[PDB]
Amino acid sequence: SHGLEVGSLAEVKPPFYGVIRWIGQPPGLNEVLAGLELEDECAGCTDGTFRGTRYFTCALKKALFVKLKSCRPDSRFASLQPVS
Repeated sequence: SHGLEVGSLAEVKPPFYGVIRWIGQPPGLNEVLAGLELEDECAGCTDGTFRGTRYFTCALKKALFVKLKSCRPDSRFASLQPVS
């Protein structure tokens, strides 16, 4: 959504911020998910696994899986203009 890819800085509007580490469609779902690596550990978060299956690897308790169509480029950085 909006040309998000792995490595993109994303936002899921209290907005959450994470870097997309994985995009795909787990078995059982009919929608594409983004697996986000968040900056800090979070309660309902894994180390890159979703419903038991591993999709990427990150530090303990930093992986959050959401619907890709719920993601937007991280607005904190979207307005950043370059040097001249």
